[PDB]
Amino acid sequence: SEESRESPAEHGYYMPAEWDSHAQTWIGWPERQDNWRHNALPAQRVFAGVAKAISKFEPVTVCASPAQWENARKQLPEDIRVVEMSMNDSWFRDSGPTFIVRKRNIAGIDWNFNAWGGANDGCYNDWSHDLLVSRKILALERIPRFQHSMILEGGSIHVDGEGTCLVTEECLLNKNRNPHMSKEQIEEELKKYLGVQSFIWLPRGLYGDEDTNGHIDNMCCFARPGVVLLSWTDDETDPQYERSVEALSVLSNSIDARGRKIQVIKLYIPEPLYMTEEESSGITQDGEAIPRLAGTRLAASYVNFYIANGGIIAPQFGDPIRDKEAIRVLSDTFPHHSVVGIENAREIVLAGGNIHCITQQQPAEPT
Ligand SMILES: [Cl-]
Ligand SMILES: [Cl-]
Ligand SMILES: [Cl-]
Ligand SMILES: [Mg+2]
Ligand code: NA
Ligand code: NA
Ligand code: NA
Repeated sequence: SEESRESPAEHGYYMPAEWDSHAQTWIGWPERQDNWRHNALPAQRVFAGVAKAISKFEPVTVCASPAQWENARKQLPEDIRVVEMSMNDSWFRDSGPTFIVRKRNIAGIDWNFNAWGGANDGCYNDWSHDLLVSRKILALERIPRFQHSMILEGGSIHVDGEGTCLVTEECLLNKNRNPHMSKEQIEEELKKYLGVQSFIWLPRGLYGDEDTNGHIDNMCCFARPGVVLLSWTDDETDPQYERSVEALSVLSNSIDARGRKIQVIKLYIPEPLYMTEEESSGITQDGEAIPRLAGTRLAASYVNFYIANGGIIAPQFGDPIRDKEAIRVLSDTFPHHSVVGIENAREIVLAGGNIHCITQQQPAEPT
């Protein structure tokens, strides 16, 4: 697939910050038995709970496969729209479109996609349906579409809506993504497509986040211009510690696109979590996806929350201090939003991501 003849930036578009006004949220529906234990049922109920929480703030559409449409329609309240859509898995932060707006005044970017690392390093062996998800979503809404040839997922990029793009090297410079492109070329395309002017490159993402090779959205995100929330631990024996300290070092020497120094709020990860034998035993091995093994360190961070209209939808991992700390810190950081916790978010992390990874915001169209 080739590139649109003109970029978003050439038409005045840019990607707004996640905390700007939404028209709705898009979410996919999990099903594949070699990624979601017990026929996906525990995860489906958590997805449904996330969708329902977001629906209290703004409209939601859930997309479910032909096989699943009736199941999703039963499991979701009636004010959530459910539409039929083929997909190889349910991570719409990554396979869905990255919306852009201008002051038609909304468009969507359809990045190329390879299941987070392709034939030799990706999470499953067929992403043919996933390749059409963005086209189908934008067609459903009648929103124009820019197409890129470069591989990218929405979970790998974060913006402040003021010209800054926060990314990780571990992901976007990985040879499993766009090995034909340099760092500078990748920057130029993101300027052209996101409407950004400058970058903050963290070297690495969250420890344990092998699915995505260190997506930024599981490591660090903006809370508002000039302020980030960073996954943190004080425990020097956790391999997360050296990643967090290194990110802190970079951020505390970083300037945003408008010349601000970055202030960092630490958001402590839960006490380390590991997949149980009982969890792993509910997952099939059909030779189509990466294995899910007992003992794996879960890539769990409260940074993988989602911002909706007046709501923050945050994971809860069962940790008897870090869950409530995360709710408090987020409540203080977003004092005009209601902070909602989602219990059993572990069910999503077992499969490689969390709340932010299963959502994709559709901005309100400026008038
Ligand atoms: Cl209800
Ligand atoms: Cl400011
Ligand atoms: Cl694993
Ligand atoms: Mg795409
Ligand atoms: Na892991
Ligand atoms: Na990967
Ligand atoms: Na063990």
